[PDB]
Amino acid sequence: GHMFFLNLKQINDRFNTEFITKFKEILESGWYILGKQCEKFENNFAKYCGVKHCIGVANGLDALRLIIKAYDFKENDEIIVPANTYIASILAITDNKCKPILIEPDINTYNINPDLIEEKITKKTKAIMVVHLYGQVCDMEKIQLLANKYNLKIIEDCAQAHGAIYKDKRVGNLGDAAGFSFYPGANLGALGDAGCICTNDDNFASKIRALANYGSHKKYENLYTGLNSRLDEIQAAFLDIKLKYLDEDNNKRKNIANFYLQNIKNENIILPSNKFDHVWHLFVVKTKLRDELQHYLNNHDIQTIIHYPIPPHKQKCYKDLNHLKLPITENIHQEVLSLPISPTMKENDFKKVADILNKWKV
Amino acid sequence: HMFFLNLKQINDRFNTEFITKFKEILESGWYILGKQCEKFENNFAKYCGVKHCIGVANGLDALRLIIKAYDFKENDEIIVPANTYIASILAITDNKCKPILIEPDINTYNINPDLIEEKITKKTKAIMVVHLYGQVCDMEKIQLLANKYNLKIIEDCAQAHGAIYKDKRVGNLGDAAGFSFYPGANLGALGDAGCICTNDDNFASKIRALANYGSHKKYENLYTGLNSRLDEIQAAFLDIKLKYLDEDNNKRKNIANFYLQNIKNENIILPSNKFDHVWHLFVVKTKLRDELQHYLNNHDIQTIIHYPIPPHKQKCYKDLNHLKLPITENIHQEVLSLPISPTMKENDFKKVADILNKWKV
Ligand SMILES: Cc1ncc(COP(=O)(O)O)c(/C=N/[C@@H]2[C@@H](O)[C@@H](OP(=O)(O)OP(=O)(O)OC[C@H]3O[C@@H](n4cc(C)c(=O)[nH]c4=O)C[C@@H]3O)O[C@H](C)[C@H]2O)c1O
Ligand SMILES: Cc1ncc(COP(=O)(O)O)c(/C=N/[C@@H]2[C@@H](O)[C@@H](OP(=O)(O)OP(=O)(O)OC[C@H]3O[C@@H](n4cc(C)c(=O)[nH]c4=O)C[C@@H]3O)O[C@H](C)[C@H]2O)c1O
Ligand SMILES: [Cl-]
Ligand code: NA
Repeated sequence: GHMFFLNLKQINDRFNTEFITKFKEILESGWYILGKQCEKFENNFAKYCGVKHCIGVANGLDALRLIIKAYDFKENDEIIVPANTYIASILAITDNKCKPILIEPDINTYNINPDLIEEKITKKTKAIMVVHLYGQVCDMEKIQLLANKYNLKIIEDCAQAHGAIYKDKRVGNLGDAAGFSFYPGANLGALGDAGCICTNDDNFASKIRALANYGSHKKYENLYTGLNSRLDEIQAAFLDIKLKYLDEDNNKRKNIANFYLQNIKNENIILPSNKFDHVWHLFVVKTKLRDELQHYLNNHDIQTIIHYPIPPHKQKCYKDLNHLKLPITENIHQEVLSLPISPTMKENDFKKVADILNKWKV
Repeated sequence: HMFFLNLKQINDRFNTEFITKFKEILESGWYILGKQCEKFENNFAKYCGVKHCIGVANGLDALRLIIKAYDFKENDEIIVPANTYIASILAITDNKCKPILIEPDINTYNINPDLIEEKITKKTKAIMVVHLYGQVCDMEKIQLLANKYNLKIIEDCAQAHGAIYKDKRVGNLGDAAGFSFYPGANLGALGDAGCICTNDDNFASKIRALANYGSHKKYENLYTGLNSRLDEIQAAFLDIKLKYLDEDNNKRKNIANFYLQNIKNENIILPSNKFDHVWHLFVVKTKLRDELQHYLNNHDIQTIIHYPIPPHKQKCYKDLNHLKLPITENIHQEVLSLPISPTMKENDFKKVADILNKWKV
C-alpha cells in the first residue's frame, strides 16, 4: 500500500495479450529493424498528428538532435528555448554546437513566455524550440508570426504533450518539425526507449531517415555523416497498439486533473490551472514548502517526483550558464512537485491524494 | 532462395525462452535500466574477462561514447583501419576528431601494425583497432606503440564477439571496447543494441553517466550526455543467447573450414585465419566480383558485399576522397561475403561450395 507515482504495470497490463501476439508476429517475420511494424506505426502516428511524415527514431533526445542536425546550422548559431524545460531539450541544442538562448516561462503556464522572445532575436538566431511542458500546448500564434517575421524554424519538443490541440491542429503540426519521446512514462509510452520526428516537409523527412540510418539513403552509400537512431519493430508494434487508445487515455487524465483542480484547496498550494489545452502528462503543484510537502506525502504513503528541482542553467554540465539570472525559472524549480496521475489511476487513490493534501497544515 | 543470414532460423532456437522472459519483464513493470540489463552486463563482462560492461543503444553509439568520454580536443587524431565499416569512422568524426586511415594487411583484412607508427604525430591520441570480419587483430605491436606514444587503444568489436588473442578476449585488449549487438552480429539482439567494456572503474562510471543524459544521480547532470541505453527486453534476449555464443562461433568455424577445404576455384581468393577468427563474415576476393554475385543470385544464393565503397570514397567524406589507399580500394572492388551462420544446414553449405567450384570464367 504505497501509492506509486506512475504504475506502468497497471497502465500496460490492459494490453498484455496484444503485446505478446505482436511479439510472436515479429518473431515469425524474422525482421526486427526498419520493417512493417515501424512503417505501420509511423503512418498511424503521422495521421494522429495530422502531418505528412513520421520517422521513428531511438528516443526523444535523439529526435531533437536529429532535427537540429538536419537543418545544418552554423557553429554558434542561436536557438531560442524555454529556460525551464527538461535538460534534454538543451542537450539537443548544445550537442549540435548551437548556443541556447534561454527565455523565462510565464508563471501561470510554465511554458515559454512568447512576449519575451523577440527582444532576444539576433542575426544569429536560426530557430525557436517550443516545449509543451507538462502536457500543455504553448500559445503558438505569436510564436509562429515571430518565426515568419525573422525567417526562423520552429522546432516543437512534444515529449510531454502527445495529442494536445492548439486551435485547429495537434501538437506535432504547429511548427516546421516536431520531436517526440515515447519513453515508457510518456502519455504514449513504449516498453523500451523510443521516439519520433513529425513533419510535413518531404525533403526534411527523407534527410531525417538517412541521418537516422548512419547517413545512408541507399545500401552501401552514405550521403551524410549520420547516426544510428531507429525505432525497433517491437516498440513500434507496442506503440501502435496503445495509440488506438491515446485520445481516450488523455481524456481520462483530464477527468482526474479536473478532480484535483476542483477538490484540492490549501493555502499552501498553487494548482496548475491551465490556460490552453492540457493532456496532463504531469500534474504540477507549487508550494513554498516543497520538501516538507514531499515528506508529508511520503509519510502518508504517496510517492512523488519533482519535475524539476535543478534547472538546466544551474547544472554542473553547464557551468558557463550558471551565472544567468532567471528568477522565475529558479523559483519554479524550488517550488514544484508532481502528483500521481494516469489514465488508469483508481478513484480511491486520487480521492486519497486530494483528501491528504486538504488536511495538510504546513 | 538460400538467405545470406536467416535470423528466424538463428532465433527460433530460443523462442520459448524469449517469450518467457518477455512475460517476466511485463510482470516487473520495468523496461529501462533494470535487473535484465544488470544481469546481461555482468555476464558479458565475465565472458570478455573484463570488470565492467555498460549496455548502450548500438555499436556506433558504443564507439561514439568511448571517444566522447576521453574529452579529446577538436582535430585530435585517431588512427584507424581504412577498410573497416564506415561506422567506425563516424564515431571519430562525430567527436570532431580526425580519422587517420591506415591500409590493412591483405593476409588479415585487419590494420597492418607496421604502417601505424609512421602516421603518429603530436595530435595522435588513440588507435582504434577493428577486428574485421571476425578475426582478432595482431595486437602485439599495437600495444607497444600505444605504450610508447601514450595513446588509448579503442577496440571496435562489432564483428568479433568472443575472438581470442593469447590469454585474452576481444574487449579486453585495450583501454575500452565497443560492441554492436545488431541482429546480424555474432551475438545478435531483436532490435538495436550495443555495449562498452573496460577495466577502468572511473571510466565505466563516466560512460554510464554519459549514456544517461550525463546524469550519475537523479535530477543532476555532471556531463552533457546522450540517451543510449540497452532495453531490458533486449538485454534479456542477449543473455539467453550469450550462453550459446562460443558454440555458435564454433558452428561458424566449422562452416568456414568446409569452405576452405572444398572451394577450389582459380578465380577466388579464400580468406585465411592467422589468428582466432569467429567468422562473422566469410569474405572471398575475385576480380569478377559483380559477376560472381549475379551468378550466385541466379543459383538462388543470396550474398552481401562487405563492402563495395570504402569510407574515404563516400559522398559524406568528400574531403577524404583524394586519399590514395590502393589496398583498401582494391579490396572494396573485389570482396563478396558467403552465407555463414551458426544454424546453416549442411546441404546449403555444400551447395554454396559446389556452385562456386562450377563457376567457370
Ligand atoms: C521536454 C522533454 N524533452 C525531451 C525529452 C527526452 O526524451 P527521451 O530521450 O525519450 O528521454 C524528455 C524526457 N523526459 C523524461 C523526464 O521528464 C524525466 O521523467 P521522470 O518522470 O523523472 O522519469 P522516470 O522517473 O524515469 O519515470 C517516471 C515514472 O515511471 C516509472 N517507471 C519508469 C520506467 C522507465 C519503467 O520502466 N517503469 C516504471 O514504472 C518510474 C516513475 O514513477 O526523466 C526521463 C528519463 C525522461 O524521459 C522531456 O521531458
Ligand atoms: C566494424 C563495425 N563497427 C561498428 C558498427 C556499428 O554497429 P551498429 O550501430 O550496432 O550497427 C558495425 C555494424 N556493422 C553492420 C554492417 O556490417 C552492415 O551489415 P550488413 O550485413 O550489411 O547488415 P544487414 O544487411 O542489415 O543485415 C545482415 C543480414 O541479416 C538479415 N536481417 C537483418 C535484420 C536487421 C533483421 O531484422 N532480420 C534479418 O533477417 C538481412 C541481411 O541478410 O550493416 C549493418 C547495418 C551494421 O550493423 C560494424 O561492422
Ligand atoms: Cl550458370
Ligand atoms: Na533502442
